[PDB]
Amino acid sequence: SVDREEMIERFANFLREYTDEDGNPVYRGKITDLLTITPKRSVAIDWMHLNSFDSELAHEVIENPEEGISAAEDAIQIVLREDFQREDVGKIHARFYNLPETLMVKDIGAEHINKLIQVEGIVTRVGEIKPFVSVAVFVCKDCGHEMIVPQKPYESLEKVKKCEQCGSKNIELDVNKSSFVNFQSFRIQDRPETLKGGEMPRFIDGILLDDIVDVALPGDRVIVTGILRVVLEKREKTPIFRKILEVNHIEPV
Amino acid sequence: SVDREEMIERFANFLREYTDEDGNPVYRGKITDLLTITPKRSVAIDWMHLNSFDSELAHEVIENPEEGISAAEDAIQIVLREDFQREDVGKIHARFYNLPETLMVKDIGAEHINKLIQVEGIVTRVGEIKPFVSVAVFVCKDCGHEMIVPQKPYESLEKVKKCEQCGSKNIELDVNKSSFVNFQSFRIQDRPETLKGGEMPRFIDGILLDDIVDVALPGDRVIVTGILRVVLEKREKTPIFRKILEVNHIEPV
Amino acid sequence: SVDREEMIERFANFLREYTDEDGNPVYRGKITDLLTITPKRSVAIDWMHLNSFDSELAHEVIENPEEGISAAEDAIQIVLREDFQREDVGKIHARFYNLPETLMVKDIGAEHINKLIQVEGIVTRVGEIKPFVSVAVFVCKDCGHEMIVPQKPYESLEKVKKCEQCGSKNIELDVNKSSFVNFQSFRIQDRPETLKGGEMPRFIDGILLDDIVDVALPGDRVIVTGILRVVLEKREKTPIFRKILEVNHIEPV
Amino acid sequence: SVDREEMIERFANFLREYTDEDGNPVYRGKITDLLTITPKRSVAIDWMHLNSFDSELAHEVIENPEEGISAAEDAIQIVLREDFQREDVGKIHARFYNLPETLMVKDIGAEHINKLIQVEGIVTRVGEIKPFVSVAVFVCKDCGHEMIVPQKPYESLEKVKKCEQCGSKNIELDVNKSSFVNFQSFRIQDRPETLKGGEMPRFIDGILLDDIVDVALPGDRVIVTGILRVVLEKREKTPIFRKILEVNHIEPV
Amino acid sequence: SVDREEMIERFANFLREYTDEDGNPVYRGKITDLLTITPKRSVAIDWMHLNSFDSELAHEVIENPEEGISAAEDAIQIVLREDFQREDVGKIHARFYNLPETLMVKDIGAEHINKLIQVEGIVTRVGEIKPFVSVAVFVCKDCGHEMIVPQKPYESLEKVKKCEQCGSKNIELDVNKSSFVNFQSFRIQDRPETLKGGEMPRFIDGILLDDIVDVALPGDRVIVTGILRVVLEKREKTPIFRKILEVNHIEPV
Ligand SMILES: [Zn+2]
Ligand SMILES: [Zn+2]
Ligand SMILES: [Zn+2]
Ligand SMILES: [Zn+2]
Ligand SMILES: [Zn+2]
Repeated sequence: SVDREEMIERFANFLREYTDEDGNPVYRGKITDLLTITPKRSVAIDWMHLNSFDSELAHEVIENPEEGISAAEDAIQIVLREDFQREDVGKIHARFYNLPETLMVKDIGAEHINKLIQVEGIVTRVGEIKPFVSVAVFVCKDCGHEMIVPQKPYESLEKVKKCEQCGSKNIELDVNKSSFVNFQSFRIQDRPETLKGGEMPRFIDGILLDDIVDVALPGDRVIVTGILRVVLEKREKTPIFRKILEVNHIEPV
Repeated sequence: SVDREEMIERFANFLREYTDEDGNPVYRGKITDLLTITPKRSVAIDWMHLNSFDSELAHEVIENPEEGISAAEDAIQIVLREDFQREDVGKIHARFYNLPETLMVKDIGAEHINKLIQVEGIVTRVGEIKPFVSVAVFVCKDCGHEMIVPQKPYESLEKVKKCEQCGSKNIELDVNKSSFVNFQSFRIQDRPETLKGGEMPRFIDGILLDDIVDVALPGDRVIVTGILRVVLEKREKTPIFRKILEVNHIEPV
Repeated sequence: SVDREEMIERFANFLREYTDEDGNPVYRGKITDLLTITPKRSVAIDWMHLNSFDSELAHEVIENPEEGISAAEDAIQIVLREDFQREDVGKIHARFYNLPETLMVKDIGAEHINKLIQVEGIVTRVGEIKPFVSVAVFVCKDCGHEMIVPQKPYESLEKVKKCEQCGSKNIELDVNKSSFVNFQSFRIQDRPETLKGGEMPRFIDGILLDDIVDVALPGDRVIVTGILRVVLEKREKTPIFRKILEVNHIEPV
Repeated sequence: SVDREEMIERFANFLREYTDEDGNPVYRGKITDLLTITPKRSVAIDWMHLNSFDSELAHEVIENPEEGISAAEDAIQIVLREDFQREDVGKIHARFYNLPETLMVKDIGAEHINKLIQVEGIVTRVGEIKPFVSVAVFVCKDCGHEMIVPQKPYESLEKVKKCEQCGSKNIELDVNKSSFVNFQSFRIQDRPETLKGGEMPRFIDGILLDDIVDVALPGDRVIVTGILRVVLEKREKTPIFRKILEVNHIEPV
Repeated sequence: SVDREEMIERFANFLREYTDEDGNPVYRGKITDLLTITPKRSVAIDWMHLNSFDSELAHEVIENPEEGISAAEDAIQIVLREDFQREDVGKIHARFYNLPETLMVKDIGAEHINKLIQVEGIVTRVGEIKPFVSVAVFVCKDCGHEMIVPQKPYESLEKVKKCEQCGSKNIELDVNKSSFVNFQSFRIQDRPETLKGGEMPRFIDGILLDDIVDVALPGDRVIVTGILRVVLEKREKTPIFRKILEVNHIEPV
């Protein structure tokens, strides 16, 4: 595998050195598109491009998307700061597309836990759009000490109940110091044309965050990239799990 | 940003010094209307007036409406006491209207948390009108010590369970010493004319307090100003949030 | 305002000294009607009579009906004992009618909390009639010590869980030593003739006790006097309140 | 008796207005002696002077020496600040001498508790001189909150075990922020010349603080003024008390 | 006063720049004597030298010897590392002598708490020499987490009872990782030649650490520099204190 530290350097290098057939540093381009007036907040990375430049790393984003995606986003921040003189910029998403293999919803199982997968299907439902606290900041009213707690949309809220410093239970979530982003759930299932006779379509529920919410409507057929996550059944007293697709990239077909 | 202390002085100054084209101190006028026989209990402030007099402050009421609104209300109280000889008067609301940008319900997301926004839409529902304890006063039956606890309508009731002074758990809410105001909930959603084809209208729930309750009926189309607030989902074990619009100003169209 | 002690003396004086145009001490009359064979257990007091004799006191029954009503009832008990030689008589209600202003159900809001109001409306529902423990007496089985706890019909049951004297948790409500009275709930709403076009009638729930239960049927149109009371929403974790009208006087129209 | 507030004004007035036979404001003199190069830190007040100027107050210093002494010291501070322009000066002791009645050690009993008495006797013992924390300042290491706790030399150390603010038990006495003064114990007993035949001399233990420590040696015969204080026997489970003389003034004879 | 950071720079500068009449950087010399074969582990600093170079700082070592002494020792470590290429060297003591005023034991009182004083007297007793843990290192046997706790010889042992990290009570003092130094107690009292007639000599107990233990025998007459420290009486329930002299420098006369 590839150490975190090293994974960043290699991403930063891919970002600033990969070129298409005509020689253009395509990802410098995309990074530049973050600075324009109506700017994007993601950099869509074509997996085949990454694989053609550094295949070891390209396979590690599939085996370890959590660390791989995050290293890419740190690289983006570096290139911005160092090549564009831009520290002020916010969170920028590294969104991978065009993976080597495409699953159908019915093919998704336990083998895929915490790996980056690509699914083709049709959107059955979309939820309403709600704020999600991606970074909760809890403040102690007794001593003013702040405790930062990052969150995951598929997991439950990680609270804190004692000030790290003073030990009192007079802690509350501080909304203004906390960081929120838009959240939207959706269901995707197999396309009816790929089903055989009276075979029953399987589905999977997904999560969209930030700039990729509200990109799809029921009926839309899409190709998505995401991390398959698991959470215990609502009982939480069974070793069976519910599966959720944390979306990394999504496009219509 | 603008310090609290300073924010008041500048509001008081705007209130007593801003004049229209003919020279009339319009807001002295409005403040005067609080003293008449059937008096108003708000002062509607035209944001464009404020911006034309003190734009820095006008932008701070949008970025920090909680402190900005409250500073304006303190200013109103000053001008009353100092220019009209009136301390006896109660709570007077500073209600801002005519903000620079107007959202549709569907445009409201996490970017708007705790900021003053302006929404145009059509009222789907209105709740029944109920008392809300804006200032709870809990009294200790064992030593007579009183503890004041201000409240927010969108948050849950902040109780107290131990006398600050004697430490006993013989504390109850004292209704007569507490301060109540009328409360009314309502739902607003996108106007059907702004929807495209078979697009689905999104909605947002809101809270009306005091003198602006019962100003709207289902079917009414309105322009409202308010603070977008968030509260955790009813589970309270998810980092997803429900959004509520605490209304500052409302008018029919 | 008017001190309790003093409020009684002034009520007793009004009761025994107020006379109509022909000179008859009308309230001596009414008090006399308590001693007859099929006796009344209330004394209906005409507010305009009280106001014409002692307006300061007449306004204090509206601002402080809880203490005002109770002082009147103590006055009744005095006049009985002193002018009729009657200590044996029970609880006798002071029931005020004919207040200066009449509200419609829709006019009732937070301004009216714990004040005596007069409402005109039409009875939508009446509940079944049930015993209410107006004075709970809890007895300790370990030492025989008795603890008296008065109750309110709109509030929850104030239990006691430790003998004041011995400290044991072997306390139960003693039914025979406790005092019960009949209870009946009812709903009143605006009369359809006062509504405008397709306007929606608002309602308010009420409580009848003792001799005024079973005085009304659904469909009856009535004028009632009562104290507007508030109790927290069933959740009890919101600062919103449910309103209940504790009836002091009721008559058909 | 004489209210605290008023007691100060009257002391300040005595200090600045009392004059001897030749007209000299003797106590302005003494106050001046606090500003010289080797300055005193007490002002010895002749009780007969005080009595001749304001006898009511002179009797209150005997009945209520704790409040009387302290009011005098506040007066001294006023006169300094207002007549000499001196706020910088420290604690200055008001030390009364020449009381109307002089007891022998054997005459001291329970009648004298918390009253200013004057005793003549001979010093049997003197203890070693030690620091006494007259004002303990405890600091919370978890939130930096400081709690001031004044002390008495005859009582035990009043600790604090929970931060007032954060509630943690991480509180310690801060030596540098606390205020210390020298302390010395001594025993005084009846002079052998006043004893009759083979009568046994009684004794009483005393406390000297600050500038009056080390003023006496065993064998010295002295006249002292002090407050008689009581503390429970070392067992602390008997209602019998040990008596200690908190010295206010001391002189050799 | 003088900030810590700044206090170091000024000490380092004094150490490397102060010169005697002939121009020799005397303290470079002394620092050099730390590197020789039988090396010293203190640098004796002549207070008059320091005062003649930087009097502000020289007075701060007397008012704040704890921080002043420590800043000097950090300066020594800097000059060693930077001018001699020596990081490997251990703890080196900054020991001040020749202060402006010399007390007799009997002059030492509460005014001197936590200040550097100089006393002349005769050694009455010397204790046996024992190890003192100047830096206690407690190790958690459950997770291997180490907690460093510096100690003071006059205070009691600051234990730790819960692993900072894992929270278990399976913590013990680790002798090898902890730092020990030799400790010796001694009593010093007034010299009989300075006593008057039959006056009684007072004494004070002291602590010697590390390289200055075993420097004195009973009967030796000495001049010592030290910090006067206080600790509560053994009862620990009285606000009286025992005084101990933490020795910084000692020499025979
Ligand atoms: Zn804290
Ligand atoms: Zn209390
Ligand atoms: Zn009992
Ligand atoms: Zn604290
Ligand atoms: Zn551990």
